[PDB]
Amino acid sequence: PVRVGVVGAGFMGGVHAEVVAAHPGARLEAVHDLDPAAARDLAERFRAERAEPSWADLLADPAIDLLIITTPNGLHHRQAAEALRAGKHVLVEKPLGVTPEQVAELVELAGRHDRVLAHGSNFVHSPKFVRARQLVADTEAFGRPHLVRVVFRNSGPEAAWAASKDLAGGGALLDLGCHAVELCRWLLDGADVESVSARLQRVRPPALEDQALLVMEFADGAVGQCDVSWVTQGGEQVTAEIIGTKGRVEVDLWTGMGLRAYSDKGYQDVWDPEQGWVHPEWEWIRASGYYHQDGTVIEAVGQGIPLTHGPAEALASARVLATGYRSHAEGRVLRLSGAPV
Amino acid sequence: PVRVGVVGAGFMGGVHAEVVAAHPGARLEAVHDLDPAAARDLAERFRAERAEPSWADLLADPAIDLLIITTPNGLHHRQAAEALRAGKHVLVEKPLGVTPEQVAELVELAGRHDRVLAHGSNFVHSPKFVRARQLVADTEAFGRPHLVRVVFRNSGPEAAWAASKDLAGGGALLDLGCHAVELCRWLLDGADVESVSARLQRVRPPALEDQALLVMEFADGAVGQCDVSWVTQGGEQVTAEIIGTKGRVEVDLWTGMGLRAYSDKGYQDVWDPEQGWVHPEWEWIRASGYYHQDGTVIEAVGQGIPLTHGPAEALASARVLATGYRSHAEGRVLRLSGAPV
Amino acid sequence: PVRVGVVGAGFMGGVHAEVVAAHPGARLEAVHDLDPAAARDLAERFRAERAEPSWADLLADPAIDLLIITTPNGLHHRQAAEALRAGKHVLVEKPLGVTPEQVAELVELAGRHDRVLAHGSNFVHSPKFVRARQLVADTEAFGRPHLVRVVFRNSGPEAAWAASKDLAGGGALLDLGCHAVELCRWLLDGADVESVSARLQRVRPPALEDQALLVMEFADGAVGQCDVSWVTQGGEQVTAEIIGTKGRVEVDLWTGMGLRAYSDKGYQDVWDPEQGWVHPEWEWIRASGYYHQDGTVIEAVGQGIPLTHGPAEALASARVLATGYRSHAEGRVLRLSGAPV
Amino acid sequence: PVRVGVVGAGFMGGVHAEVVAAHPGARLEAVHDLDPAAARDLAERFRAERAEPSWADLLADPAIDLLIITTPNGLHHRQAAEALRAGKHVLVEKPLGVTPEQVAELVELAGRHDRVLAHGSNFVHSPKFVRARQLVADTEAFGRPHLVRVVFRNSGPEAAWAASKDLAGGGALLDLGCHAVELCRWLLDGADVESVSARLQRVRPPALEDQALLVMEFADGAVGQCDVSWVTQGGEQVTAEIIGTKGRVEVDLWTGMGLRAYSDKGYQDVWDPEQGWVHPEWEWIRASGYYHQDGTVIEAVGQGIPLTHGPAEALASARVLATGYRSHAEGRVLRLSGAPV
Ligand SMILES: NC(=O)c1ccc[n+]([C@@H]2O[C@H](COP(=O)([O-])OP(=O)(O)OC[C@H]3O[C@@H](n4cnc5c(N)ncnc54)[C@H](O)[C@@H]3O)[C@@H](O)[C@H]2O)c1
Ligand SMILES: NC(=O)c1ccc[n+]([C@@H]2O[C@H](COP(=O)([O-])OP(=O)(O)OC[C@H]3O[C@@H](n4cnc5c(N)ncnc54)[C@H](O)[C@@H]3O)[C@@H](O)[C@H]2O)c1
Ligand SMILES: NC(=O)c1ccc[n+]([C@@H]2O[C@H](COP(=O)([O-])OP(=O)(O)OC[C@H]3O[C@@H](n4cnc5c(N)ncnc54)[C@H](O)[C@@H]3O)[C@@H](O)[C@H]2O)c1
Ligand SMILES: NC(=O)c1ccc[n+]([C@@H]2O[C@H](COP(=O)([O-])OP(=O)(O)OC[C@H]3O[C@@H](n4cnc5c(N)ncnc54)[C@H](O)[C@@H]3O)[C@@H](O)[C@H]2O)c1
Repeated sequence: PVRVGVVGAGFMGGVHAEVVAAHPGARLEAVHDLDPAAARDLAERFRAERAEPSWADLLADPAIDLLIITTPNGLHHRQAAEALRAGKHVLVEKPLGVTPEQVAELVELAGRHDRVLAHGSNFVHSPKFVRARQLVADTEAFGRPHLVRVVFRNSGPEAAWAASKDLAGGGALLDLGCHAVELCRWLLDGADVESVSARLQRVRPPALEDQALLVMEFADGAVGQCDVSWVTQGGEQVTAEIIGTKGRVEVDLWTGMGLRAYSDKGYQDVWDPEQGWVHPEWEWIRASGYYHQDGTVIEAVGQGIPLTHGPAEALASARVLATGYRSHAEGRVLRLSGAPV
Repeated sequence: PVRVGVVGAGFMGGVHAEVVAAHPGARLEAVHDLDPAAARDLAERFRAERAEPSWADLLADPAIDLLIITTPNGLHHRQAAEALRAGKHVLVEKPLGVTPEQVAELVELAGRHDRVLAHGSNFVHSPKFVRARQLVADTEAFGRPHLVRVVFRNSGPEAAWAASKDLAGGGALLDLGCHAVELCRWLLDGADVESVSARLQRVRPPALEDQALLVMEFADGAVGQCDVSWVTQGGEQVTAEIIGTKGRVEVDLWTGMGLRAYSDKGYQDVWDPEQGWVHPEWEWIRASGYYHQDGTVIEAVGQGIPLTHGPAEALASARVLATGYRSHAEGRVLRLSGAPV
Repeated sequence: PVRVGVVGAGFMGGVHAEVVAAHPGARLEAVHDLDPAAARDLAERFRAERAEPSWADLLADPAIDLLIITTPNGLHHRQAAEALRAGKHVLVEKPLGVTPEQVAELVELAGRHDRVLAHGSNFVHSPKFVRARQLVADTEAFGRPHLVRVVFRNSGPEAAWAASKDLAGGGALLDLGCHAVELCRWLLDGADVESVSARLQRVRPPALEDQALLVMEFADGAVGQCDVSWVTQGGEQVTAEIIGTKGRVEVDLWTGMGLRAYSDKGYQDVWDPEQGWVHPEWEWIRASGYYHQDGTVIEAVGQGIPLTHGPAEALASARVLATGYRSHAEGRVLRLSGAPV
Repeated sequence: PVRVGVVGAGFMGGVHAEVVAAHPGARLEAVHDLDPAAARDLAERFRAERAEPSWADLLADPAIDLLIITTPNGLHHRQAAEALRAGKHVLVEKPLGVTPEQVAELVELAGRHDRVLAHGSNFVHSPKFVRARQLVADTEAFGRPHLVRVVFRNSGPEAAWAASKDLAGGGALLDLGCHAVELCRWLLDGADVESVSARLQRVRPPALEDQALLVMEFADGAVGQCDVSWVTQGGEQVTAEIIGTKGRVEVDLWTGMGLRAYSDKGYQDVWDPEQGWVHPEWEWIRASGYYHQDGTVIEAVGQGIPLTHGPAEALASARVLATGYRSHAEGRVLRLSGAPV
């Protein structure tokens, strides 16, 4: 039985807490957060063994097998490192690291300590995305993939820390792009990136990029687009399309639920938009990959099953983003080495 | 651990076998089928303890706690009765009975033997339908429901037995209407039916009805429509709409998955239509309510938790259908007693 | 050049005025309305020769070739009769008459005076509905039609007169049903109605029906449904579906425009809902059949071309509704003669 | 009455012939084509005054006021020049020119001869796109536009000439991009482009690009994407999305018609895909902008009304594409001058 501690009790701490609570092969042992009231809140919502106000004490506890790190991005590196060094397995919310060396160093460290290190690329475990990838891999029907596009848009992060280079490590390209990139590669069966191009925008007044377009050229000839935004109203969008020589497939997470509803007021449990026509959500957490992701990690820690999607894939997406940032600066298409095509 | 035997190893035996095999609180003990090779095959797909070629022996086994009956409708009454008399809990695939007296007799019987009797109204446990119901019950946003419509259409049953009055008990009105009716009433919080009206059609040449419309007048003033068909091409449809004084809720099961795909050929894993634009499916079993339904039954047997949706609800739908059949024959709107409004 | 006068300057007077103004083969000569300020308004918006405050004077004018009657339903009979007797051709907004004898009498009268009498069954001239009918008539692809359903729903008429039996002649069944029925028959190439069944509802507090379901059985075996409502929020709905032995076709007028838009505020020229996700409209008038309808009438008056869709079709739909009203009262399925099937 | 000659009697000659034949303010005088049987055939479909086998004779005819040039792109420059020099007004199908100097030279020329020169940017006159633009220009609802994306994809041109650099002038970027670019700029009220970035692909084996992405940075801060493909199956796509600080607008031409249909066979009048679920089309020519475009040109020639959208706009799009081609070659983001940002 896999004994889990959740580091950081904000939005994603809550998502992971729910999943763990529900997983028969695991137990929610601890909730930690710099703000101890937020940790208590959550230990209670999900019947965690305790709320741990102390980081040192959390790491020292020999009962905890696995930590899930859902703190701001700037902190991932330091805490994942500390947690591995304390002998705990770690799942870190994306971005696993704010730079490729940070990621490389964590992967290296996990090995030293013979630990499972996983990252929060949930959409790659989303049952509907998994299905989508099967269909593109159906060569008779689909042919050779030549285009993949992933769109991730919302009205921006609300936590202050996401506004700071020091705390967030990056703007919308890192927050959302990391996922879009990870998905583009995964959808094409781990395609090798040969070049990267990107432009960034600051749409909102004063600074981190709110909107970005990143484009990858892959070995097989295909091209991948990542279009992400902090600055799009009317509801979170997560979509993808893959186009081949013979087929197409299209995936829609938040408006592909099969539910529409209308009211003047707003419906009790329907985030946003509240009013008029909305697309209520059902099993959002499952649909998004979290149950499956966490289950994989739990099965990995519990019975040394290898991860289907490992932190090497985080290193690749980090290199892509780093190269994307540099491409924007220089106004050029670059190879992963930083060199101008 | 709830020890389960699956009676009838066709299509739905397989669906239920899967769900049981995955449920940590249950074990798939036996698979029975008049055709023993079909039972062997399924015991193997899903690692059942054994294939039981004998019905008497199955009933006599004190190891089996619960039977799931997935045989043709004509056989439900007799086998559920026999199984209850042998002291086994029973989940019967809908229609629970081919007439209201058949249903009544089974409910009575289960009480006599202090047994859990459940029926296969899966859509009522479908997470997206559950969500839909919450929204209609949100009186501030939705207001008073005045119209509910459920549509169930396909290109007709593939098994020969579905062509026979003795084996099927009925045509499309019983095969599909049962579900549509059950949903209408459940979506309106168990609304009482005061009248019923129906017309049936025989679209295909020679006989059981292959298309039907049934309309219910409810106590609170609302009207429910059930539109079902065996004779609709281009893919199974299951949709629902609820309309209130203030709101609307629309639900779409088979084309509310958020996946579209196109090929000339057809995609290896995609039932039908095969070619051109299709709407592939993800977790169809979960989406349809089966994991949740069966979980409720397993929790009901395992720790005497009352069923959220019991066989009383099957008696009501049976009365509605019986009344529907009679209404068509007489050309009139009827009360549940058979009397002409 | 066809010289036109528009009787009644409310909503539909405005629609017809626009169409006429734009038609190269016609001229907008006069606008009449009991309220002369409303007539002046409209003569001005669309550059009509004059506003005519007097009905007697309007009828007497030898310049006017054609009147378009867009007054409340109770008045159609009397004014169409007066206008025909004055030698003017007439297009009457639906319902052409509030009863079948009223319709029969007008058709008879038009003949006496050798006049073109047309009615406002615009959707039957809607280019997208026309296309839909071609596809159903494509026997190789579609097969034999066995089901047709037309849905017409909105949040109800806003003019007071629509609340009065004397002024409106009927509730939602007559206001909306007339169209739905007309469309069902037309979509199936003028199918003969063998029976009719209907239930009506009063959803809003005190009285005319706000919501109705009417069902037709046709000669060829097909069944038609008309589902109409004054009591549906979130935006006017006009949809249709036809299902055959081999095909299906689905038609969507107001959310089949290919435009979505989102705002908090509301967008200047986007009726309703105003706020959140909306489906703006483009060329609504054309899309709805009015340009084509009126053009047919103009071509009929201008160069004695026969009408593609005549006022005989209004007599049939009147008989259907009359029989629908009676069916509801008696609780039975009826033949067009009033006789109980 | 504006007397028109249609140069080139292929697909688009036919589209334009139809529109002209229907326009009360114009007459279809002549059809010319190097292939005189193709010209005869079209003169007949649409009741043209004559088929003109000779180009010199066509230009010399003082009866012809306006030529519509629907020949392959390579020929536009030479024939528009010759036609202007002969004193004829000209509408040239896009691309107006195969390079900016070609376009510039034509604009210059038309001024010299006091002639109306228009180009075939039809989507810019598409009523549904016009509507879309109003909505984005609704600053209260929409805010400041920061992203515009136009997608144009199909399975590639069917005429042989489109395979040749000399005859086509270019691949998919010029054939489709021209329209996508033109739309991006028009949707943002004629926005000034400050930089351009592009990658091209050759998906099909041996050469002209069959897929492209082009990205524009505009003066006001906004970013435009043009995604075009010759190598996308399952049906022509033409879509657009505009995103602002407060709103979004989405437009869909070919699957925003509100018609769906299904058959096994294929429906007699439904291009492609033929089989399974399709999206039949209604008034495709109107919906695409051609009636309105040609009407503007006819009103411009007939009564010297300035064009709402002139050939200056074609020079801008040409500069963008030229810059796009160069950007791909150099691997860099460029200014319109060719200089590296
Ligand atoms: N998978 C996804 O789709 C997704 C979605 C949103 C966010 N995220 C990622 O998840 C992580 C957390 O995001 P979130 O939106 O829940 O943020 P949040 O602001 O809602 O939660 C963060 C919490 O951590 C706390 N915290 C701050 N410093 C800390 C410290 N030193 N030790 C412990 N706790 C500390 C804060 O008080 C806050 O309660 C981020 O890395 C982000 O990139 C992922
Ligand atoms: N709720 C739903 O979603 C849903 C969907 C489909 C079917 N069903 C229901 O499930 C039931 C079975 O449907 P199916 O599609 O699986 O039929 P099927 O043809 O696939 O399977 C029937 C099986 O039962 C076996 N069988 C027949 N008579 C038997 C007997 N007397 N004893 C033991 N085994 C016997 C057959 O050999 C066959 O293997 C039906 O009652 C149907 O109404 C429900
Ligand atoms: N085709 C459609 O889809 C559609 C839609 C709405 C209404 N209609 C029909 O069109 C007709 C008019 O509907 P509307 O919504 O414009 O109503 P409206 O109330 O907007 O307009 C009616 C106008 O006629 C005037 N009027 C009243 N008595 C009159 C008289 N004796 N002489 C002249 N004018 C008089 C009123 O002052 C008002 O200005 C109705 O018959 C209705 O059934 C059709
Ligand atoms: N705006 C749009 O929506 C759109 C759509 C499709 C095509 N187009 C454009 O329209 C133009 C024609 O396209 P199409 O698809 O009709 O090509 P097509 O193959 O259908 O027609 C070309 C015709 O021109 C004739 N022709 C060739 N050379 C000629 C010459 N030198 N003089 C006279 N006639 C000649 C050919 O015999 C043929 O009949 C192209 O420039 C293309 O870019 C525009």
